[PDB]
Amino acid sequence: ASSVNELENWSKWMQPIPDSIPLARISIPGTLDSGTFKLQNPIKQVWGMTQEYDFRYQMDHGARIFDIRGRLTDDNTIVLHHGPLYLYVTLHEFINEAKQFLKDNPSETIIMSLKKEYEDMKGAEDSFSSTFEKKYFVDPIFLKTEGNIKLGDARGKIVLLKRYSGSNEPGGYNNFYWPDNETFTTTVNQNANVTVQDKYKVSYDEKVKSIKDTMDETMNNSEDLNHLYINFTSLSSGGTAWNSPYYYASYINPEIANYIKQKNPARVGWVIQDYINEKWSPLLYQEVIRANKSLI
Repeated sequence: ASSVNELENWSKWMQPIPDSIPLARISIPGTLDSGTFKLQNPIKQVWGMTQEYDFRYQMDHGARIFDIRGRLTDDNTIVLHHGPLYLYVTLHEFINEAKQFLKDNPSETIIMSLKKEYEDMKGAEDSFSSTFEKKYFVDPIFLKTEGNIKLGDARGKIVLLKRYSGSNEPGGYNNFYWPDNETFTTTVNQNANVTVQDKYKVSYDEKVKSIKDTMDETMNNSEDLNHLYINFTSLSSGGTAWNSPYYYASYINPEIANYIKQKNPARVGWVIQDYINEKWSPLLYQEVIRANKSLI
C-alpha cells in the first residue's frame, strides 16, 4: 500500500510499489546460475555451483530475477546446464516453483532470463528456441506484452527476458546485443536502453570498480524509466581453491551491500549475485530491495 515497512517482507516486497512504475526503474535482486544448488560433488562445486539454496528460498529472500541456462535434450525437453555440466534441474522444475511462489504471493512477478548454455543434443527434433516457445512460453503465466513493462501488467505473470535468438512469439524483453565479458550499452525494444555490466572472469580490483562505477551511473540517472540497468556482482573466475564464486562472493556481496547502504541511493538497478544466503553480514539483496523506498 503506502508504507516502507512492506519492503521488509521479502516474499511480497513488490506489493507497495505502484503499478505505474516500469520494471526497469525498480531495483531488483537476482541470482546468477540459479539452478546450481544441486551440485554436491566437491570438484563440481568449486567450478559450477554459484548458489546453495533452492528457487523457493531464493524467491523468499527477495530475488525476482533468475539466470536460467539450458540445453535441448533428445527427449525434446529443456534442462538446466552450467556449460557442459548437467545441473540436476529442469525447466518445468523452475516454471513450477515460480507459479507456486506467484500463487502464494500474487503481488509479485519474476523475470526469467533464458539463455542457451550448451549445444543441442543430436536427437533434437526441433530447435532450442522453437522447442521453448512451442512447449513452454505458450503457458498463460508468461506475459506476452512487450515494450517498457510496467509492474502493473506483470503481477502474477512471468516476464521473460530473451537471451537467445530466433524468437517468434512476442512477449517480455527482446534479445539485445550483449558482448562477452564487459560493460556495455545498447537499445532494447521500441522505447528502452540497456547498460549491462557482465564482466565475469576479471580481477577482483577491476571487478569491484566496475560494479561501483556501474552502480554510480544508475544512481545519477534515477529518473530515466527508459533505461535498464543490470549489474552482475558475480565473479566466475575458476582457479578452483579459494578463487571459486564462493570465495569472491564473501567479499563482494557485503562490500556492495555497504556501498548501497552508505550512499543511500534512490536507484540501484537490477543487481544479480552469487550465493544468496544469510551468512554475509550486511546482505546485498536486502539493501537492493530497500533502495526502492524512494518509490513509495
